Amino acid sequence: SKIRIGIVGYGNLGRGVEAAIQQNPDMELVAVFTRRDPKTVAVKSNVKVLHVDDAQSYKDEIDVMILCGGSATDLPEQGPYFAQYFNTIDSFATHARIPDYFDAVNAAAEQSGKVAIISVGWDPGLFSLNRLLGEVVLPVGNTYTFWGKGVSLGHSGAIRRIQGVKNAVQYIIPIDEAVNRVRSGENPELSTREKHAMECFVVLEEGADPAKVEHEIKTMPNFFDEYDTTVHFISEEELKQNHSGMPNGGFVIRSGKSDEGHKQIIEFSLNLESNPMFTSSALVAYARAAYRLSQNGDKGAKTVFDIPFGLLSPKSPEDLRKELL
Amino acid sequence: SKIRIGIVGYGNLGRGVEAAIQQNPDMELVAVFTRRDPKTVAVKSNVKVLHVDDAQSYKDEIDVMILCGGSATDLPEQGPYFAQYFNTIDSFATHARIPDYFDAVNAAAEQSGKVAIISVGWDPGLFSLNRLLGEVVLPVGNTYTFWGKGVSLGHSGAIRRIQGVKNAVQYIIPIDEAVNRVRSGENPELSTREKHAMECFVVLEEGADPAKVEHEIKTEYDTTVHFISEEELKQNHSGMPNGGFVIRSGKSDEGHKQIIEFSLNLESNPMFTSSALVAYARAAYRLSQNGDKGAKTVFDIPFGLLSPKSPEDLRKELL
Ligand SMILES: NC(=O)c1ccc[n+]([C@@H]2O[C@H](COP(=O)([O-])OP(=O)(O)OC[C@H]3O[C@@H](n4cnc5c(N)ncnc54)[C@H](OP(=O)(O)O)[C@@H]3O)[C@@H](O)[C@H]2O)c1
Ligand SMILES: NC(=O)c1ccc[n+]([C@@H]2O[C@H](COP(=O)([O-])OP(=O)(O)OC[C@H]3O[C@@H](n4cnc5c(N)ncnc54)[C@H](OP(=O)(O)O)[C@@H]3O)[C@@H](O)[C@H]2O)c1
Repeated sequence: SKIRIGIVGYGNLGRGVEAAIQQNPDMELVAVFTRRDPKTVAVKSNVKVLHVDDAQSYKDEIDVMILCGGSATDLPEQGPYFAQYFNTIDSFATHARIPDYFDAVNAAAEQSGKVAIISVGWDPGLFSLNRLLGEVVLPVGNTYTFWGKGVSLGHSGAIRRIQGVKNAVQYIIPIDEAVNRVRSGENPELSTREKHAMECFVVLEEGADPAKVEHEIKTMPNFFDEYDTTVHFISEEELKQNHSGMPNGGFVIRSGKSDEGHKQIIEFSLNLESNPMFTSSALVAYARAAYRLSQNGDKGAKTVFDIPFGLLSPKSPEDLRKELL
Repeated sequence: SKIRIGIVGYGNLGRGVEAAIQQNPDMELVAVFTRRDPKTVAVKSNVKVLHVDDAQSYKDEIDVMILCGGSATDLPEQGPYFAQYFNTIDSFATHARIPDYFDAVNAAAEQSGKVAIISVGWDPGLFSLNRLLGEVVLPVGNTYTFWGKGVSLGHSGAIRRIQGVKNAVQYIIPIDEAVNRVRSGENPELSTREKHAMECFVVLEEGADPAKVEHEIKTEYDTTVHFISEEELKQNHSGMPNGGFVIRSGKSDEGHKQIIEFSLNLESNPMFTSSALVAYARAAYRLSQNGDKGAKTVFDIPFGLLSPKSPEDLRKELL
């Protein structure tokens, strides 16, 4: 039969998973599980909308639960909770807390005999796999990760907090010259300041002083003061017209040398019109591998490092060798 | 204790494994096995050089045997042979022939209980993994593979068989415009002539006829033949540089364009491939420790088994 999927949480990732399901005909969406009153939440797919408290009664109805909650607060609770009852996938993205989150999920999943793949997505996720592949294939070398262009919600909210700002969108952008230095094999040391520029689109409150606001943004400790920062004062119409998308991506580059001195460059990049749609497409693919692992009697927390790529595909191992190898 | 590696075949890849072992201090190179008289093959590492007939006797001395032979010429026999006695890695590159190769290796390795990872390298290998990932994450879209600019080792050796060719080096070269159309998200339709050019640098035998040699070379790609001196071929055409691109251009179910690109730029094609074989050798050793057997492809190898670092350390440092 089809692999049965549940969504927990109906935000951008949640919508992204519904859409990915449409691209993965071996998968069926069963229900969306929300913390909000379900009588009140509409979902584009028109499947059953249920409160998170009904989820346990769906244990025999759902093969993999895709957890589409936020990393700061939603996932720390929801990851361990849902891994008690289902195989799970999530996008947990706070790198520093990965080890603690893994341990928490793992406990749950080992107790339940379920597979929980944590931290799926471009970063962590696909960029991670490329960092790892780079260092093993080219052990003598340096890796550089660049992020964006994409919105930084934390920088956008810091701008919004400035008196005289009505609304704002801030973007992190890789610096092309630095990308190019890395591709050349020079192997400089590059900080985050050397790798990215910042660009801010800002709507003033009526009568606000643009010099003062731009001063407060460019001098803000931690957030902007040490980074090449451009500030554009624009209208709400412009922000709505041109800054409503959630584009994202960046680069992963390993520059290394053979033992004889040969420069070898590995470059992996992403250019995404939609961050959530891309992340969620990845989540569904991993869901297929968590289903497979579960059917083989596996259990416990996993990451992208533990998942053979063949299990991501609906194609037979034989057909993969024939078509893609 | 160290992972004990054996090399089978002292050619470009074999020198390349030697070099890659220097970079992987968890591994020790035990011996080079050759079909040539071992007294006549000098190896850079100065490890023991032995004839392939003595390999079976080293069954308990070697954890992974890295098979550095030619895909058409030596691997079809060597791969199944060695997989009777050792965990093996090889670089078998002939895509059309991988199913048969895989079944022949697979039947030896299943019977012996060894792990054999076949077809490890940039393509097949890393490019393959990117083609799979692109289709799995972006099911609606197109995948485009480009090779070069780099020396085509196979084509170069094919031109050297033509009468009146003293020597030659052929290049495969991706057409920049095609790569750029693909990157734009145009999803271009491209013929093979629109993706790659072929460029041959040929040194004629004293006496030969250019027009006859060119005809023989050219008679589906735009292929430019340059007749040059031995000196120019040495100065400017010495390297085995290679590389290429795997791009997946797709769309979300709502129409958003999503592009994934993987690329390589390699000063040494053999050195690179061999660095990959050694990483896989580590994974084969790990699968062997875990009770695994049979033939595997890159598709079957989780990336964490490639690293000498613990799973916990990987999660802390790289994820
Ligand atoms: N690994 C990666 O590369 C990667 C990439 C992108 C994102 N991510 C992660 O994905 C996480 C979620 O991203 P997202 O953009 O989906 O966040 P989001 O849109 O804010 O959704 C998060 C949660 O917010 C709740 N929510 C949605 N709409 C709401 C509303 N109108 N009122 C109140 N609550 C609402 C939902 O839970 P309920 O339905 O239960 O209310 C949803 O599960 C991020 O925190 C990020 O860490 C990871
Ligand atoms: N998967 C990929 O991405 C990828 C990339 C690159 C290459 N490859 C594969 O790698 C294969 C091996 O390539 P290579 O460049 O190492 O080939 P090579 O240099 O031609 O060596 C092949 C064999 O030739 C024998 N040999 C070496 N020097 C010799 C000499 N002077 N006289 C007689 N015999 C000699 C050696 O075995 P003995 O020591 O037993 O004589 C060696 O194993 C190619 O066929 C290609 O398909 C794969």
